[PDB]
Amino acid sequence: RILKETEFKKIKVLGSGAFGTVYKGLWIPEGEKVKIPVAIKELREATSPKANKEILDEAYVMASVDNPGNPHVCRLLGICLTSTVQLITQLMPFGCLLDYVREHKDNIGSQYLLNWCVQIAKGMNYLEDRRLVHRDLAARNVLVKTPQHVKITDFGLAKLLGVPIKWMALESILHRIYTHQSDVWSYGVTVWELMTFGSKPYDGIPASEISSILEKGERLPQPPICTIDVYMIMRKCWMIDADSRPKFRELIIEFSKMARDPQRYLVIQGD
Ligand SMILES: *CCC(=O)N1CC(n2cc(-c3ccncc3)c(-c3cccc(NC(=O)c4cn(C5CC5)cn4)c3)n2)C1
Repeated sequence: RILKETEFKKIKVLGSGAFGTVYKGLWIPEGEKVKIPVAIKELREATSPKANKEILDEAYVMASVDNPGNPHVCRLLGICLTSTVQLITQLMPFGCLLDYVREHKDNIGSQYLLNWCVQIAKGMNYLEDRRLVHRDLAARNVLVKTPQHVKITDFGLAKLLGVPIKWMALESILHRIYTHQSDVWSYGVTVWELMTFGSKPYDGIPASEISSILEKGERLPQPPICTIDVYMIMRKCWMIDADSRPKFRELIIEFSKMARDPQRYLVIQGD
């Protein structure tokens, strides 16, 4: 869908960063009498070295991922090209999962945390089936539609417009190699962020020192709520050998087994 600036309106500002700005807005599709609540992401201008017609063609090839789609992967509703690129998707009212876990710390039970792990692995498995590599999986790029339904966003957005060292696999930090097995490493880091209720990975350690710390065998610590069964899964996502890391289909099954008896795998004061 190519959107005209008159089809949508930016009401409030939801987020802001170097990437650009996210707006909570409204969209009235052309020839329809309905107003759909959406989120508009206005990316930073002159970021990409590509023409508008080149970006548009590549985003149309990439949006083929909305077909047949997955419930745990965001659908790109529309794109609007002016001086900036504007991405329009359905509004996710609870924000990102990074903020959600930090704000509801003492109210999240083991059942929720394990279900989120399952849902993220389901969305990632789908992206792997469509052969699209995310490149930026993190708890900040997981959106909360409802506390029981989460979705992955910003997949392939970096590739579309030709740097999170603390979420990158060793081969991505050293050789800029981005496969589905490096997305597994990022997934392990993401799971650690949910398990620690939004802690920042390797806090204080400069990004410049991450690759040397990884080669010494140092990994993210074992979160207080994780039994060794859950920590071993994350620890396997951070292996040096990419092909030995688990697959998204194995992670869905492992975390589904854990979500069937959650108090056995996660120890939370409140369950
Ligand atoms: C919580 C951390 C934070 O501040 N972040 C900003 C970023 N974020 C949030 C949203 C969003 C908020 C509310 N409701 C929905 C989304 C977005 C966002 C907005 C619009 C569009 C997107 N992404 C895409 O449209 C898109 C397209 N692709 C592929 C075709 C290339 C991938 N993603 C995201 N961003 C989290």
